[PDB]
Amino acid sequence: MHTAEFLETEPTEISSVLAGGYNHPLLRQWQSERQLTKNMLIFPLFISDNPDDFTEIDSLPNINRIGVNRLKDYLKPLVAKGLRSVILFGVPLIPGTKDPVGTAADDPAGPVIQGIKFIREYFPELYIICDVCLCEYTSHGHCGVLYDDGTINRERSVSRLAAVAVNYAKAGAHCVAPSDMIDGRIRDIKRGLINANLAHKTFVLSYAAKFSGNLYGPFRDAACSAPSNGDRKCYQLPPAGRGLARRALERDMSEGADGIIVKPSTFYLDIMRDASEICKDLPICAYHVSGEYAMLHAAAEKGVVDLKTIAFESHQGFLRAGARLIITYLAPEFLDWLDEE
Amino acid sequence: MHTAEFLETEPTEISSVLAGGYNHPLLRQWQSERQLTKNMLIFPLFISDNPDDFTEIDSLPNINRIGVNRLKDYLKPLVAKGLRSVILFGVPLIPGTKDPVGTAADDPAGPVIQGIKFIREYFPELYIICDVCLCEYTSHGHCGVLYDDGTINRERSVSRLAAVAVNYAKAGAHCVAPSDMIDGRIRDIKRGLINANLAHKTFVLSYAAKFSGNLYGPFRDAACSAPSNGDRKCYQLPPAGRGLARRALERDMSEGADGIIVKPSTFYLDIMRDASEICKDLPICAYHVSGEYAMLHAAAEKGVVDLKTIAFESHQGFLRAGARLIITYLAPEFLDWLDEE
Amino acid sequence: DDGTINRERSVSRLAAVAVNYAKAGAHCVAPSDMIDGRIRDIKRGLINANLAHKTFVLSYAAKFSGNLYGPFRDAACSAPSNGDRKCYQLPPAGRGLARRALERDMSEGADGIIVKPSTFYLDIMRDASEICKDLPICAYHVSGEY
Amino acid sequence: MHTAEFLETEPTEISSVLAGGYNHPLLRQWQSERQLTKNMLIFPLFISDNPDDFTEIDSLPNINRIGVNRLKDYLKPLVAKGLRSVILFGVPLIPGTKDPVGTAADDPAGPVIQGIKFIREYFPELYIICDVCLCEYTSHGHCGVLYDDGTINRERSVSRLAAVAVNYAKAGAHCVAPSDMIDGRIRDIKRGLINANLAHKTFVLSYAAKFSGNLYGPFRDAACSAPSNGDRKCYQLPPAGRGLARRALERDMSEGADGIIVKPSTFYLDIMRDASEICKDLPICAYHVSGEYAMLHAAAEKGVVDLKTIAFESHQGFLRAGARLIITYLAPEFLDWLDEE
Ligand SMILES: *C(C[NH3+])CCC(=O)O
Ligand SMILES: *C(C[NH3+])CCC(=O)O
Ligand SMILES: *C(C[NH3+])CCC(=O)O
Ligand SMILES: *C(C[NH3+])CCC(=O)O
Ligand SMILES: [Zn+2]
Ligand SMILES: [Zn+2]
Ligand SMILES: [Zn+2]
Repeated sequence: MHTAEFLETEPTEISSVLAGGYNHPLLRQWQSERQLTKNMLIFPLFISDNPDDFTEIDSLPNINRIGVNRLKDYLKPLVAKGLRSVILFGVPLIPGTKDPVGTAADDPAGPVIQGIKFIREYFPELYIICDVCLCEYTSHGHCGVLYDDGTINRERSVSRLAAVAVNYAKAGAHCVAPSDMIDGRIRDIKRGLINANLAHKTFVLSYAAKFSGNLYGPFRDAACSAPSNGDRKCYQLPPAGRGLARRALERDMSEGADGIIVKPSTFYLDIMRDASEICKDLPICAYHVSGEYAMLHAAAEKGVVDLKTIAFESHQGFLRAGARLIITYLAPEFLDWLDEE
Repeated sequence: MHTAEFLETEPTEISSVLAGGYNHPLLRQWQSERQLTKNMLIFPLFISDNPDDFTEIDSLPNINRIGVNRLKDYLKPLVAKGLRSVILFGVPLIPGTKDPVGTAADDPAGPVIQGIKFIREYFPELYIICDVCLCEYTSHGHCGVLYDDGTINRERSVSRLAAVAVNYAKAGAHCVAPSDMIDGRIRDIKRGLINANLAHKTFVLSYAAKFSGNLYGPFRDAACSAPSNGDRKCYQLPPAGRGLARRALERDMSEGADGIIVKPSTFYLDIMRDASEICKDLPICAYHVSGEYAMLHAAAEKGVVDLKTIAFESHQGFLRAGARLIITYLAPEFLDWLDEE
Repeated sequence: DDGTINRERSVSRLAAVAVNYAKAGAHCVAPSDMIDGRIRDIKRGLINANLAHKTFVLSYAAKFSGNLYGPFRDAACSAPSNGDRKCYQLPPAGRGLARRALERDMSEGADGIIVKPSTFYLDIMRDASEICKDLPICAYHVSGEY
Repeated sequence: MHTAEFLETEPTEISSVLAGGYNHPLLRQWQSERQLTKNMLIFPLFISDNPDDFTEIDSLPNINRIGVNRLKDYLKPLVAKGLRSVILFGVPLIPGTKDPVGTAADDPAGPVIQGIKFIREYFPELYIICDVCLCEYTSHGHCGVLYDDGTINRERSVSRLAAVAVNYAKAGAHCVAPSDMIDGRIRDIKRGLINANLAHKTFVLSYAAKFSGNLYGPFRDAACSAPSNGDRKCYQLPPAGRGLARRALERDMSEGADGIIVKPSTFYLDIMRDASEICKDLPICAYHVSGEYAMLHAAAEKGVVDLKTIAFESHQGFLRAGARLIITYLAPEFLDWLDEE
């Protein structure tokens, strides 16, 4: 009948034997080129012009639109658990705010700058990052200033963005993160900070490789940033554009970025590895975007994976691929989990 | 009052201007270093020893355990839509099959070899890949033969695996895909095919970088491959082990792999990029595993993403990262979609 | 008999000691002898003893001779008898020899490497970070440095 | 009972055998990629505006603050033992010297320029290097000119530094060594030497990688350069900043450095190796700083190490790491020791 056949084998070659390096729990930690720590985390905040706001963004599980009067009580526990950094997005809902050139983006009475002043006053040790763009402030929902045919106007757009970024830094932001993907905007932002005598204390964290695709969903609600007039494929990178992403990384580093962000993260880990070579002397940041985070939550409550397990697997994923910073909506969860681990 | 500030800007530098390369639909195709085609797809089949089986694997949406009498009617439409390759997994349910050394893995009456004979007879132009391992055939559910303390026995395990692989090739498999991750098994499998005069017609497709983690869920059901006695962390690579993965890629190529598989895929795209350098002269394959595929389905029916959109985004992801082959449960969907695209 | 090291018996003896520690329950062996080829034999011994799959070989692949070992010799009563350890400890200027020793021990089965001493040899750690980029690199802060 | 076990061994592999290259005293010299010679040494001098000064700097064993009338008798034996180079630091103690913009840094009556004129007259074959900075000449003790909030003013600072450096070269310095670490100062210094027709005979030796930390102690006394208003962490590099150091090396070479200094030395040898690649076509200099040198002396008189032995070990360390020049307070000792060795 049928029995187990065993082939005649040669002595073991040393070259074959990898197992001595990962047979114990502590070893699978020795095997990581970087470990996750609390100060690596950056938590997004969506700031309302309604100062009493604390509204659920139904598309973005466990995250709300908060106003300045409710921020202190929100951030206090977070800071106590070790949160070191926030990335501000403003969501101004008061009618008549939005205009073709994003005027309210750097309105001193606006949610972002008020947010910056609040946080500097009440949490002076908190590192403040501001998203720099016009899409939450424009009428058409696009990231820049447009010509009449609805295409982006590079020159006015970047001239406007430089202004907004410097104005955030003037207000007290420690770092500006331009998310517009419009050609050459980092040069102009850097030049504006230099002219304003702020380049020596403002970190330019460029979304240098921000891709177009199906993972932005939950955010647009969180920011009411739904476009008007077509899609953002003419400046967001196309998912297959590795070459364009490599050139964008090189470009933004040349134009003054102190750091770079790759967005989305899990679906673009190879681009993070690319970045780890091109921008080896710069901090690389992963942005765990709303669709990725929401995907994890859905699969979890469907029983496909465990939330905390897949959270650690994916965020360890970022560090493996070369990131040393992480923008994530699971930051509250990790400030808890990292005490145990 | 507050008006839009525009900073004084310099003339545009040519170095800044990337947009001329991706302003049109056809360009975002010109920008891909590889495009998805039908012959890149590899579809898994789970073959039952019940020849009348066509049972839903509830954890793996739209995929079933099929028996040989139902295979012809299943594969016929698939081949007609262009399917060129299958990867066989056997799921023997007849009691008393499973034994400590995986005896039934290469049982000529078993689902795999019967599957191989059926497919060679009825679909002679179909390229047949067989998963090579012992976990579906053992009592303890582990991928190899174990010592008494329950650790893996490298020597007997690899001696057994070499045998199974050669026996599949003797039966008519065109390609063997060892998924065991046990040190040096590719050398012995290659040596066995050479001794059996089959090395010249058998492709060795090594799971050279197969990682441990939370994404295997739905499969274990599909294959009834749930472990017994602890976890597979002592041979599956640990999620952070980039160094170990790089060494495993080099090793399996040195030991005779004609191609390599990275598994899982989306959560490990950086490893695919790593592989694209180390194994630049070899075909690289992505395995879209049951948990990843099930995650896409869940998020989709939750409204987070669109199924076909995120399917193309992720599978384009594999090609961008350097894969030129794709094992995926969405192969039926893509044989349809690629006609349009 | 002339007091030089005997490579063959030395390494045959070391392989034995290392495997015996692993047999006793050590998770990792760290050979600090710097005698040519000892990692191959230790690896081969663990393989023959069926322990290579659970024993990490952490080689002192770049251990240098010099003035920083002082306090240890007391701690271990390891003061030499018959000359110095310059014929196997690497000479402080031997960057080339250190690079070759790193490559060699990785080829012979090290799962990890140690550079010793540490602060005075940081450039060798950087060297190691390239040669042994896929392996854990360990610094030993030795008794004289501390 | 317990006897010595010897395992069965294989024949020796040639690949294992390194020992044939270092079994003799002469070989451990053949093994060095560079040997220490006398002309590699650079000796610091701290020049007093009291011309009769010869005051012990208690924190810096065996080194004094000397005035011009005592310099000839000090330098004469040194030159006779082979000293080829000095690096001048001025320590002006006459009250009312120090002012917010470092006015006295290039005072023709000041210790540095007087020192330059003395040495050119009395030791015309001596190569003169001058430290270029403002910290010994300012009221606040900082290395540059500051805005009102106490941060550094890049533009005036570098405009001032360029002036000081050119003025030293005008006085007769052969080399300028800017130690300020303020962004872009090498460009302006180079441009100033070019405009003054001195770029063709003035070596720019940039402290391109000068790190912040705990090793500067003994110097601050030697130079009375103790800060006022916080710390120098906003321009000195942070100890972990390898990326910033690599970029600073590239930058200063691009801006005109003919050579670079890494400071401190022993605790930063990996940065010297980094520099040996980035600046492979430039002389690399190690600065053995006051805290490192004082640490050697303390450990020595505590019996932990032997002074001459650890001196040769560390300074050989610099050459191994890629330096070919050494600024050190042990230069008197080595001019003696190198005759024997
Ligand atoms: C990106 C804004 N710049 C964030 C999108 C998201 O969903 O997280
Ligand atoms: C891997 C079997 N070798 C497949 C796991 C899955 O879920 O697809
Ligand atoms: C090395 C023993 N292998 C340790 C020496 C010391 O002083 O730490
Ligand atoms: C550096 C002055 N640029 C010297 C500091 C020391 O202590 O040697
Ligand atoms: Zn935008
Ligand atoms: Zn298996
Ligand atoms: Zn200074």
